[PDB]
Amino acid sequence: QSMMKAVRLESVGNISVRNVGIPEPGPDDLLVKVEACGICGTDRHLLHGEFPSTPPVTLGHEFCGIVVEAGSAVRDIAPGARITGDPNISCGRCPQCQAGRVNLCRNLRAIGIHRDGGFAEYVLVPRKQAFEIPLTLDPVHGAFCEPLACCLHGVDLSGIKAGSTVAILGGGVIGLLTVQLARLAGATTVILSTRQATKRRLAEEVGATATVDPSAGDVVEAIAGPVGLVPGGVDVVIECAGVAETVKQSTRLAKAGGTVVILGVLPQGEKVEIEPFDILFRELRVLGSFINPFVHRRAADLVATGAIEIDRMISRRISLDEAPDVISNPAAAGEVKVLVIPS
Ligand SMILES: [Cl-]
Ligand SMILES: [Zn+2]
Repeated sequence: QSMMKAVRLESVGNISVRNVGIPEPGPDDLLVKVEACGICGTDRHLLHGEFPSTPPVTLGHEFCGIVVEAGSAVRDIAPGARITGDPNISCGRCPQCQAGRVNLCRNLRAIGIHRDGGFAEYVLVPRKQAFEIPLTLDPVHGAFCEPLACCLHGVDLSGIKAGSTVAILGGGVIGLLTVQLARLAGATTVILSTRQATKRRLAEEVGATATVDPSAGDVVEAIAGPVGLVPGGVDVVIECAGVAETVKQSTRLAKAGGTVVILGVLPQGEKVEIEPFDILFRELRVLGSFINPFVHRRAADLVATGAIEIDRMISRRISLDEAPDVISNPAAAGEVKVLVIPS
């Protein structure tokens, strides 16, 4: 019996590396030897039971790798191909799916959450979830397709286009990837707000036209105020931090007729005040953005053509053995994206 290492969430709070069997693909599965799998903030929430999962389960939903076996019914992608996985499996039979809102599937199952995922030497990927990418690519770049796709969906919803002005709240990987996508989509002012000096510097290396530090003063005044960067406000505000203060400020950062996108996850049940008078009289849009419907191929293409800076987003590369400790502890100060490299 051939074995592999895998980072298993045994039950809420209980995570460790175990030896498990190398899985055997069903007729429509690919078996993929993982080249890299990113750690997400969602993985820490999964560990602590703050998002639901189906333990015992191998975590990891931001992965790419080389196909080593194809199921009998797969004629399309052969061993040797590189793929990135879309972890989100929609059912195709519920009212959300039948209306094309596959991200809102009522029966959604996610690789790395309800099914064994990418923090392992090998992972099963149903054919429909596999997106081929070039073999000439850096082996780890494919791991960014999922987070890029989530950000690209948010940028699509925002209406960013040539000449837009944009404020991005939060200096995590989501904020930084959204800086890059804002510029690619045509925004000519892209401002990132974060208290972390290291993240402001990185934002400017990857396309931010300016950055602001919320410690130095009121961000609403610094951006949208009379002597701010963009007096009267920006076209588009994308809240990426999932923090109450910045969700609250987002509408006041937007110009009249502007758009706020809620891309960051604030804790369930937590409440924030809006002013309905202002939303109406300044004709604002407030839009939720959820995961990656119909954007994984575009994201994979952007990675394939080198349109996005990926290397600067990688703060650390770790082994499977190191993953449980990194996931069990809070994100480090200079952490952008940690990649788990199974070998
Ligand atoms: Cl962020
Ligand atoms: Zn469905």
